[PDB]
Amino acid sequence: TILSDVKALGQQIWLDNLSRSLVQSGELAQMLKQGVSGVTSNPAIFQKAFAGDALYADEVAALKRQNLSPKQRYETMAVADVRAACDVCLAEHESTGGKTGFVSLEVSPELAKDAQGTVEEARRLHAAIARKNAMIKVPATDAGIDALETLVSDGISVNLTLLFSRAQTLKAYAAYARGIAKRLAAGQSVAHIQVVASFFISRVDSALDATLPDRLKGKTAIALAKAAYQDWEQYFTAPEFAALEAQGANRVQLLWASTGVKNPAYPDTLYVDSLIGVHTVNTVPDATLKAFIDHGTAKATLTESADEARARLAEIAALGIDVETLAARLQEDGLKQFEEAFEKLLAPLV
Repeated sequence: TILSDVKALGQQIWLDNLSRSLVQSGELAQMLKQGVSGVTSNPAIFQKAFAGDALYADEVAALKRQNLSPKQRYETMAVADVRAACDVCLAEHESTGGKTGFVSLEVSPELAKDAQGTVEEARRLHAAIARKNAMIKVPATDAGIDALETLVSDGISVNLTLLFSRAQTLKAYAAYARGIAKRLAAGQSVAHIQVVASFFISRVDSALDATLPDRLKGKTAIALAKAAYQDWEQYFTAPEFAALEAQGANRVQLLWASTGVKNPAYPDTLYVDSLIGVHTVNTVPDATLKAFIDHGTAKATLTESADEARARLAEIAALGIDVETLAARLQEDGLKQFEEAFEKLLAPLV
C-alpha cells in the first residue's frame, strides 16, 4: 500500500471526484481501504456526474414534479451524495480525532465576488449536509477570504480553492487566524475547525510551458508549490500563530489540486511523486490515483531542493513572466469554467 507510505510521510491522499455511483458501488469505501482519506468535488465534477450517472434518473423525475428551482434540484441531489460520502469517510475521520476524512462541496460559482452571499450559502449548505466531516468549498477571491474569516468564526470547516498565488494564500491564512482569534475571544471551541488551502498545480504548467525554454518546461508549478510550502512553515510557526495553536487551534493545511498530468511528455505521477511532505493533502483524479498505486513513488520530495525551486522562480521572473498576474488570470479562468459547468448542470434540471 503505497498510500500508507505517503501517510507515513505526513501527507493525505484524497479523491478528486464525487458521484452517486462512486459511493453506492462501494468504490469509495474500497479506496479508503487503500489509504485514501477524503474527497473533493467542484461544479465541473458534479456536471459530469449528473450527465453520466444512471442513479440520478429516478430522483430527477421525482424532483421535476416538485415546485423547485433547478438549483434547488441540484442541491438536493448533491447534498445527498455528500452526506453519503461523508458517512463512508466517517470511520477515517473519527480514527484521527476529526483531523481527516473530509468531503468538500463548493458553493455556487455565481457568488465568488459576493462575501455575504457566500457566507449565507455556505451556512445553508453546512446545515443541509449535517455532517461533522463536511467542508464547504469557497474560491479564494478577496470576497472568499472575507467569507472565510466569517465562516471560521462560525465554526465551519472550509476548503478554500482556486489558489494560484503565494500572496493570496498568505492572505487566506491571516483571515483564518482572525476567525480563530474571534472564537477564542468569545470562549468558543476551535479544536474541530479544519481548513485546507487548495493550491492548483497542472494549470500553471499548462499556461506557461509553451512560452518557457526547454530547461524550465514542467518546472514552474512544482517550484511554486515548494515555495508556498515554505511560506506555510513560516506563517504557522510565527509567534502569533503559535499562541493560537497553544489554545487548541489547528493549522490550515496546503492541499495540492489539479495534480492530474495533462502533458503526455511528463510522467503521469509527476505531481503526486514530487509534492509529498508533512501536514499536506493531495487530491487526485481517479486515473492519477490508479497510476500512483500502480507505479508511484513515496519519498519526502516537497522539502527537497528548495533552493533550486527558488532559483527557477527567479529565472522565470527574469524571463518576464509575472506569476502574480498569472495567478489572477488562472483564478478568473477557473471561475468562468466553473460557472459554465454549473449552468450546463442546471439546464436539464429545469
